[PDB]
Amino acid sequence: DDDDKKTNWLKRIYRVRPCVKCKVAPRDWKVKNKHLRIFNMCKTCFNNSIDIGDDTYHGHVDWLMYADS
Amino acid sequence: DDDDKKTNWLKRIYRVRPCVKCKVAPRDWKVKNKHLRIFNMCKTCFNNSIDIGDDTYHGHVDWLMYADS
Ligand SMILES: Nc1ncnc2c1ncn2[C@@H]1O[C@H](COP(=O)(O)OP(=O)(O)OP(=O)(O)O)[C@@H](O)[C@H]1O
Ligand SMILES: Nc1ncnc2c1ncn2[C@@H]1O[C@H](COP(=O)(O)OP(=O)(O)OP(=O)(O)O)[C@@H](O)[C@H]1O
Ligand SMILES: [Cl-]
Ligand SMILES: [Zn+2]
Ligand SMILES: [Zn+2]
Repeated sequence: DDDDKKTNWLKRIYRVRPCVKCKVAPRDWKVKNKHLRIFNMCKTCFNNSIDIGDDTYHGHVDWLMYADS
Repeated sequence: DDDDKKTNWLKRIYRVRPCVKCKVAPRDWKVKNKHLRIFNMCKTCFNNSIDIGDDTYHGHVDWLMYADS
């Protein structure tokens, strides 16, 4: 089933690329109607970046949650 | 840059999962406005499936080509 190919992919994408900053915690993320937005950092590193004044790692990547658009 | 994260991902997704049927040739694919549709089979196995009467591997998965939706 094609939606499952998509879901296993998103499951893998999320598991193997941790927070770009601490390199260990997994990323923050939210559901965005029909997309999964994976943020670049976990919530702790993100809050921290604001406090330290660094916006270098700010961002996200959206993923369609279904096989067909 | 976030679009590059998306592009490298799509580049990897395409490289490491070959045709579901011959398991060696890479998949057929087309650009679909703002999505990349990766088909399940290469063109040769797909044409062949029609000739043999097998629709088991027919399908695709669409991928947003950008980081933001
Ligand atoms: N955990 C995080 N890691 C990296 N960047 C983040 C994280 N959380 C938010 N950002 C980024 O901070 C910038 C401003 O964040 P913002 O919360 O506006 O994103 P958003 O998903 O649009 O939320 P909202 O819809 O509430 O504005 C955006 O680029 C967002 O990608
Ligand atoms: N190379 C392929 N491997 C697997 N399935 C395919 C392949 N090519 C087409 N199909 C599938 O065959 C079914 C009918 O194909 P079709 O060509 O209608 O797809 P399509 O991208 O909608 O093309 P069109 O817009 O011309 O109809 C669809 O499920 C499509 O996913
Ligand atoms: Cl996607
Ligand atoms: Zn972190
Ligand atoms: Zn094949």
